[PDB]
Amino acid sequence: ETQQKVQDLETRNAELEHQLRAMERSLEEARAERERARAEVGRAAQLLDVSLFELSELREGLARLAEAAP
Amino acid sequence: AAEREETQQKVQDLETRNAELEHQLRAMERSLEEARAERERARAEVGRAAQLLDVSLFELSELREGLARLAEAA
Amino acid sequence: REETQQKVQDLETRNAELEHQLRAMERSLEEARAERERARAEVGRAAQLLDVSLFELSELREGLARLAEAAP
Amino acid sequence: ETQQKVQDLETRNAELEHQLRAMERSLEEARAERERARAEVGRAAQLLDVSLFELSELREGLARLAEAAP
Repeated sequence: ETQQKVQDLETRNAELEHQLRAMERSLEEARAERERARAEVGRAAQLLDVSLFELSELREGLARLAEAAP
Repeated sequence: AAEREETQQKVQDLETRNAELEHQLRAMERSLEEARAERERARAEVGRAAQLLDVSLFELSELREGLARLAEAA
Repeated sequence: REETQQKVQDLETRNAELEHQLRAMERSLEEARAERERARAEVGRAAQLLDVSLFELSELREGLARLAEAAP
Repeated sequence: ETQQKVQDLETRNAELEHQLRAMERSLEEARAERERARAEVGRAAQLLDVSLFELSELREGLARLAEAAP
């Protein structure tokens, strides 16, 4: 019955090891979701980047028009 | 009299084809004036809209950049 | 008696001038209207393009909105 | 044999405990981070909502003086 103490700790362990394997899966999921979201964000930035440049050429267009003479 | 008659005519004629040619200009000119007028407006209007757009786009790049920082953040 | 045969060959001159000035002016006004029509069309093309670009930005917007709400 | 299998687990366990309160913590960090990132994202959407509407008016403005034939 301190071959019992032993028994008890062989079980604390297994459950500490069962729990930790629960947290690893949970962490791994968070990192995954994070990557996938950050990338969706970078995709918006890239899109925006391109489409803002075109919006500028358009602005420059209008300005040339406004300041032409006679 | 005999025909000096018929060129004091040829003046008063030319006098009214003139008078006329004048009344037509003072109408062309007024029409030019409303072209120039209208143009000047319309162009100012466009320029104002461009200038507005610029402010609105520079604001949009601060934003691309922010989103960019967010995506890249480690 | 020739005394105003000057005022004829005279008006022969300030008329052919006014004719020239008028068909000029009339030519100015024509290319005024042409410029106008071209400039407006350029403005309409810009507007059209803008709108297509705005419609695109709204989908982008809804996207980001969706990502914000997205609760996992 | 025994006094020693217990000596082993007193640490091996007491170690696994810290290495769990660790994850638990690094996962609370992960979550606090997701909510802060999605909020920034939502703020972008919102800025963007308001600034698009103004862009449309600019637009309609432009359309108006293209059709302004009279």
